[PDB]
Amino acid sequence: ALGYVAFLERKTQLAKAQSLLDRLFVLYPNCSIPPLVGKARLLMQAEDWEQAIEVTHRILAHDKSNVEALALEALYAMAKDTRHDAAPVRVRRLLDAVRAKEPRNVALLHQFALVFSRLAGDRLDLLSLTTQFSDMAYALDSRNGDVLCGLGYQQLYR
Repeated sequence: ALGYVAFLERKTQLAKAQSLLDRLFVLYPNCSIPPLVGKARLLMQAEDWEQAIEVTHRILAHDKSNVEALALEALYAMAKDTRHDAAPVRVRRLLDAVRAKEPRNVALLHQFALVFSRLAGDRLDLLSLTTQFSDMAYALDSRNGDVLCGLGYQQLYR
């Protein structure tokens, strides 16, 4: 159904797309992550970010230790919430989870390093944390020159 979800999300037939989502995590709450993040995916695609973080908190209820839940929350601290300044501690919570969740992935983590730092900006408390994101990207590989590029982009913002 996710292919049909992707089919309807591309077509922006979100009335039938979201109905497919709502009959996905209700019928399949055991899987939880694919449809509920998928609803949280669609909600911010329909720009319903205030709903998406509430879904994320519901996802956090099922499992707080999900990086995708902690990324969505840290995304909402950057997307819509005008209550930032606690965010460096909030993204640190996400920063701890990414330390243990992917100690194998070079390609995803390099993009994860440059993306989530570019969310933050010139906030040095964020910049101190988000550079450590590029540290693990540097930890797994450095011969791929994009790794020092994203870290250098942080050093560009440093």
